[PDB]
Amino acid sequence: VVLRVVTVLEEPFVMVSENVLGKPKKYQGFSIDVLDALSNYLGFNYEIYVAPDHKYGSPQEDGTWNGLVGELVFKRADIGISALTITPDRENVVDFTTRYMDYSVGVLLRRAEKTVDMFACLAPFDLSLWACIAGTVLLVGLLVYLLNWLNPPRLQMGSMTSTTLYNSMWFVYGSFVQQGGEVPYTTLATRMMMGAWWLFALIVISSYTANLAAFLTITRIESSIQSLQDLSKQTEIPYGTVLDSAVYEHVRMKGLNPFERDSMYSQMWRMINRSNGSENNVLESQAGIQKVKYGNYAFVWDAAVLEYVAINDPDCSFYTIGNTVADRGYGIALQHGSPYRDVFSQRILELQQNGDMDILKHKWWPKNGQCDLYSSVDTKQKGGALDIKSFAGVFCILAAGIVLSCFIAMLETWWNKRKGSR
Amino acid sequence: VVLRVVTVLEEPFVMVSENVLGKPKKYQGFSIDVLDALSNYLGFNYEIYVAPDHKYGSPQEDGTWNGLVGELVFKRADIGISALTITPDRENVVDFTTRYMDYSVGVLLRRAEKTVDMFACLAPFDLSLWACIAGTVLLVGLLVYLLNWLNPPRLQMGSMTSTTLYNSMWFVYGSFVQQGGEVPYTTLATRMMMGAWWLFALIVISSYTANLAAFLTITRIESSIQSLQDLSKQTEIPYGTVLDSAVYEHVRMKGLNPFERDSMYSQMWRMINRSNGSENNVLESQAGIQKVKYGNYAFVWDAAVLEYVAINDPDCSFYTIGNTVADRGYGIALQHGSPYRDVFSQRILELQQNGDMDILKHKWWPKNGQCDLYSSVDTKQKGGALDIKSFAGVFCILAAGIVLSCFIAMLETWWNKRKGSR
Amino acid sequence: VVLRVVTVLEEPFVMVSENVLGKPKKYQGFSIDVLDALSNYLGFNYEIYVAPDHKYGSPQEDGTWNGLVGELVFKRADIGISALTITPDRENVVDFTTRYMDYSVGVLLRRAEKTVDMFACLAPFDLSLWACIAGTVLLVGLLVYLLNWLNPPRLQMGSMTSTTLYNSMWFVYGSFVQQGGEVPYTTLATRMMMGAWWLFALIVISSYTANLAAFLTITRIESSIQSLQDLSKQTEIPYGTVLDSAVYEHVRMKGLNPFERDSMYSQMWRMINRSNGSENNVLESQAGIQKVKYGNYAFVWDAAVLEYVAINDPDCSFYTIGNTVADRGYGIALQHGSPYRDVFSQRILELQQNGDMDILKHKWWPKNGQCDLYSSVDTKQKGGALDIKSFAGVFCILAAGIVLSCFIAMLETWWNKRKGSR
Amino acid sequence: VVLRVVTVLEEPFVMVSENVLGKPKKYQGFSIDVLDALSNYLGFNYEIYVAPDHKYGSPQEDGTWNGLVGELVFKRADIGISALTITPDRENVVDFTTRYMDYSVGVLLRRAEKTVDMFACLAPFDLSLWACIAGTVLLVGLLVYLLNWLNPPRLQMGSMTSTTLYNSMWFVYGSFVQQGGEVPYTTLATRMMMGAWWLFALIVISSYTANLAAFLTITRIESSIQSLQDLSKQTEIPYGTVLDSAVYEHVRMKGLNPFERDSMYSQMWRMINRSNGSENNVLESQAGIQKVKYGNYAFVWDAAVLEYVAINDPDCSFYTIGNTVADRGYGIALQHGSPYRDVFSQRILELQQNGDMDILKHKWWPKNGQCDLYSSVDTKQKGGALDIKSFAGVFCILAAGIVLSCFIAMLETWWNKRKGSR
Repeated sequence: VVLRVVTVLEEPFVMVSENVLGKPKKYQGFSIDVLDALSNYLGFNYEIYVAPDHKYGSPQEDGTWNGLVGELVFKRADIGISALTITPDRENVVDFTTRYMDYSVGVLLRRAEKTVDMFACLAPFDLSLWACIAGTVLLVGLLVYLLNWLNPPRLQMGSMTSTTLYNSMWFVYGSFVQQGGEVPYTTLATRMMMGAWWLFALIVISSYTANLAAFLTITRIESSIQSLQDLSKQTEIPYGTVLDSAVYEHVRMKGLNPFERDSMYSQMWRMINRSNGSENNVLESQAGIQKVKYGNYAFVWDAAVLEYVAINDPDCSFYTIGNTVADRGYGIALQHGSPYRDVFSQRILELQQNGDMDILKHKWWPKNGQCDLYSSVDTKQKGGALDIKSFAGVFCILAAGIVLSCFIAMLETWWNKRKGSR
Repeated sequence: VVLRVVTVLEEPFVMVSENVLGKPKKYQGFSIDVLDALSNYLGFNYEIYVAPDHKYGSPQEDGTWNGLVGELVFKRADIGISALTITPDRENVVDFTTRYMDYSVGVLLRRAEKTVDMFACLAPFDLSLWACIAGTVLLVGLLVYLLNWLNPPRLQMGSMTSTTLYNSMWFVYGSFVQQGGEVPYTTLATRMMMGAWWLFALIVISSYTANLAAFLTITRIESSIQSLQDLSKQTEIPYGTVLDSAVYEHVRMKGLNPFERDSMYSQMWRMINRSNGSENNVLESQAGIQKVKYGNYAFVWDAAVLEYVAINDPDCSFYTIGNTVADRGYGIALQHGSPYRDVFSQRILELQQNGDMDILKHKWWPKNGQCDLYSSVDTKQKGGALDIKSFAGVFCILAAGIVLSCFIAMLETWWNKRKGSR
Repeated sequence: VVLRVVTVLEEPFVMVSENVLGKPKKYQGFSIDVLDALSNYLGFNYEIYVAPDHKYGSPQEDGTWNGLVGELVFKRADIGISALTITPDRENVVDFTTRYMDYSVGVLLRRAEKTVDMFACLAPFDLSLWACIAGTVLLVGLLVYLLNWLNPPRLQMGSMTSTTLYNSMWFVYGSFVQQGGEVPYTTLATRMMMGAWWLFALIVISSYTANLAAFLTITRIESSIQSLQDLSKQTEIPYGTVLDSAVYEHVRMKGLNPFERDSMYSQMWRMINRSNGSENNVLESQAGIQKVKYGNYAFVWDAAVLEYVAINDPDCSFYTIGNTVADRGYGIALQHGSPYRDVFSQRILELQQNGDMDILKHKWWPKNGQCDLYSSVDTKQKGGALDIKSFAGVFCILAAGIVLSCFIAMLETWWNKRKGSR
Repeated sequence: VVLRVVTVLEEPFVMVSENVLGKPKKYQGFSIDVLDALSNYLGFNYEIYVAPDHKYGSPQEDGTWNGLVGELVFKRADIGISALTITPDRENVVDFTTRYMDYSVGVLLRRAEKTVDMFACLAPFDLSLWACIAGTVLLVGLLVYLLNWLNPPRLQMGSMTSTTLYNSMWFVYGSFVQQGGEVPYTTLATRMMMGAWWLFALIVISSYTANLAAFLTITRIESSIQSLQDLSKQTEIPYGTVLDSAVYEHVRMKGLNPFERDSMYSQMWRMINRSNGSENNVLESQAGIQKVKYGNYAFVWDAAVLEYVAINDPDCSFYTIGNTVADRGYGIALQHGSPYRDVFSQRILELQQNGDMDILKHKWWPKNGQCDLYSSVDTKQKGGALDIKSFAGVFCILAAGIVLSCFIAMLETWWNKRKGSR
């Protein structure tokens, strides 16, 4: 048996890899691997040639088709295999096998260095717990003050050991922060209160040290943006696609429908459509990829392609997010009424369900390698010292207290100049 | 136009909707909704009947086929629709439409919460060790007074600075909790004693801070069960499936793969195969589900079914997880060479392209479900701060000390109402 | 082509798979997989039977051979394949192929090394570092005392605040353990001294807390005892082998040579030979394995067999050591002058260099599984809480200080008979 | 008896040792010692000549064998012995003996300076952050006095009832380092500022303890370069091999064969094959060794050769690592059908199992080498305690304060011997 195959060049599905007299002598790629795995079982010989316009094709105004589909409609080639997308407008004129790989829409994003968070000091306790602690300090100072009046100590006559609220609360704060000398309160009530206060304070400060020790070990390669929803919700990074591409038309026709209400699609179209699409789109996939590599941009394209580029960019400078996608799958096209639809399909099924196809897929999309596709940090950082940019928040907390001491010292003489009441 | 449809009664896909004289008269389901969405465009009415042996079908030893597949091979019906998974042995005897819904092996699990322990401050030391420490405090506080009996310093006569029976405890406590200030001991025996007590206290406090920090830093385990690649690693929960099922055979096939790097399937098989599979497997899906409900068990089945179970459980007690087990999907099957195959595939694709298949799917797997189906907060716990409700034990220890020292009014305010006077 | 194969039953190399009509008609195993990999490429048919005495054989007193080698010498079978070990006295009568897998002598042990230890909290600093710290404390107290002689401050004559050597040393210690009151040193020199001492003290106590936290965090992971030599250095765990086995003779022959560059084999033999071998050894491999499983014992045997037992023990209660061994290997024996020697050796080399043999090897010796084969510890830890057994050392340090306070209170009764006065 | 021997020079297997009339009279090396250990038993003498093209090369495109093999194929010599490695290309045309030594792909590396670093306590904070903290102390100590100048307490002026210029620093420092006693300030602004300072102090000290603990716990993991898996998983040190070598071909085969389900060899190939392999690779083994010795490079070759280099390197500058490798080994090769194959194989096995081969091998790879060649990291325990040599920085920080205060005490002896008063 002899078969003539039409293809379109696209990495990593179909590439030329040897040339003689300027003509392609060898093809390779995942779709070529599928074709060869079919040939080695069914025994057919194949001759591959490249479609002249390098387009998949569209229904012409006369009802014909151009491109690879055209080459099938005119029956100039027997079988067409490439990064086709199974769609019913195409199947209306040519047959398709069962899909051998699921299609998906992905985005390519440049990696970035870890941000310097400003308030690493506040992290160990939830931002409401500090309000609970400050309120507990105040309430314990009030409880100490009422305690000293419900049951009073016995004291030196006229001594300031009859501690006013101000002096009573000072001991509660100072003892909380592990400062100050002997607590002057001798009575069993006040001691029994202060010793449990000391136990609370020491447990709080241990827990602070212990949980700061945990952010200083968790902080690793985990931080990333990992969904289309997030990309559609943020606005700092512009995103787009190739103009008039099937991806463009897909995202458009998803987003324009007002009865579809997953707003991610409409937010994507609302970004893409700006200035007739000229704001965020590019003429070519390579231009988009380079714009991502050397600018603030993200490129929306075939997830399989972008994952292949991210795996085979030697810098690991890109990262990418994956998505579960239906309605589309790569497959093999045939002339309408061709019998091999009922010959290839069962072998494609055997390959998928035996797991044999997983070898051919791994051969081009390796499960592990140099580049961790779903992680985006300065991965060289095992750990580090605390920088001035980092610990800034605590110098701010101090400078705020300093400001409040300057305010009070300045104000106390607007008090002192009240009425002459020295 | 009239077409004869064979079906198999199966959860969501095909279920009864009307009964007369105790017998079913009509059917409903997601597959029924797809069949009607086709019929209302193509205009054909249909007959439906349940296959006489109530199973999808299998090849006989004579090479014929039983079940609904048998009913298609013998041309007893025009069209077959059910949860009929596409497989190559079936495509060798019947023709399949393009797959309209994706297959997936999933698991049903009972919830167990991510909430922090009520008393997480107790964790660093065993409840018996806290008792030993408290007793050691009380011992040192008694010993210090028996030591001070033999060895009085040449104190000033009648000075309040004398080592009273009472303050001896208060110094040993306030020193242990790192707050005591100066200790008025000058003889060698008791400077020795307090110095060794300060060493013991500092070592205890450091070990508390350290093993709280380690108990916090151990936090990774919240991520331990979120996919089959993770469920295949744990061993606390045994998992299994229905015996003689296509799911069991699939687990067997992928587990016996000589070269698959995804050892997940091998670790599944290493548990499922125990005692010829009789240890962990069940004969009924409802038996599996309710064994998970009433005991420590995990049921492995079609994720499409298990998500419906998780949605419709009136207690919302379950959650479910399902990996990207692709390369299979549900399809409508037809007799060899039936011309409706291409027109059906055409319209099924047009339905998926429009998103009409998403709208239909939402009728049976509502995305905005009545209750949570997947999470008990996300991985955020593997990166969270110390919330109020995690610390609450320490506020109870403080509240207990407050309430005790307030109840010291019921000792001392009553008593000093009766000791003569205030 | 038809060839007659003799084998000997041994797991997992050669095993029966069904007692068809009560006879061992069907066979399975690693060497059966090798035999099939040969047969499928070379096309020869084969027949298998089991040697009558289930022994490999020995050179008889008449110069004949019994066992499988006998069955080759008598030309009763064409091929001998088993867990047979290539040796030159065997090669003296039958030819061997290239060895397809390297032999090894290994040891099987139950999991051991309970994680309970008493000086756990003393470990963060090296044993000499505590001597350095206590020396630095003493030297700093001496340097403070000599510093205070060069110039005195504006003291108060005869006041209790005066700083002799004894008070100076006490201030230095109490300020180190963070229990000191106000330091009375006003002079710029002695202030600068105490302030640098305070900075040293904070850095010591922080480093202690940090390294104790690290040791608690990382302990229990690494395990210990993973070498045959060091397992032969100790004697608390008895070890042995099957009497008169090839392992026994091998260890004897190694150990009895005093000119060997390592005494370790003599240290093995001087254990194995005890009570004429009856002290340790066992009659059967299964009896050895059970004696290990239910007693304090270790069994020395074919490492691949012990590894297969450890892998297939459902409890995974054993662990084993993958000792590097040479000079021996498993191979295929043949009648002298058989032409298949070259054909088999050629195909074995092809299978080895291609890596195809590793597919057959991993099928029986899985490189990964639900448990680690080399981890040896009885972990016993899930909560990580500290207990009375572990923290014992610090109560001992306190009890030693208590003892010395008691002895000093007693001692201030012996001088005190004789002081002149108190 | 005489047999002609042919060899290829390769250290340390075969080298020249004497020359007469410009022709090689004697040879030396481990393979020469094996050849002599055979000859002295079998009694045959030999003449050794070097093969004219000095390579093991694969056969010509016409199927004739060049190289050391060709001299056997054409029966030009009787025995071939060299670093010739048994491979399936060769036993098809010549007869191999059992391999007398195992083959192994190894790597040569240069060991580190063992990091004599005193910064172990400087690590938690950046070297500029310590300057910022010191400046912040000096500011707070100056501000406290410029605050106290505005508003004093209602107490006697000109005495310690008002804040002194000097003690302000001593309170701010001693409160920062927790040894502060009781701060004497009682006005609102100064209790406010000291309270904020105590909060800043606690936050700083806790962050120091935490990030020391994180630096210690991120250390005591990441020092693991001890195997080809570790060296291939890392990407910080580049590695390469000699082109046109069986080592490169082996890395190519294991890297491209998809059934090698271990990532190690794939990531080896992905490093070595940079820039068409022209980037990392070399044309000479000496060039590799020198590139390791004088640059950041690792050289992949025969572990026997690299370990011989590591042993003989007079500087002890190298270290070496080698994988547990099989499927190849060095062997003695003979003319096809030569009868001596059996007698040689027998005697080689006798030498191996007697341990005579260990004694011979020790002549060229001595165990008691002049250098430590087997680890890139310390042999300390799995946890690692803090030590004198790591803490030495803090004892230097203390020594600086000692020396400074000892100097100040000797300046003071001018001031009061020069005023005549304190």
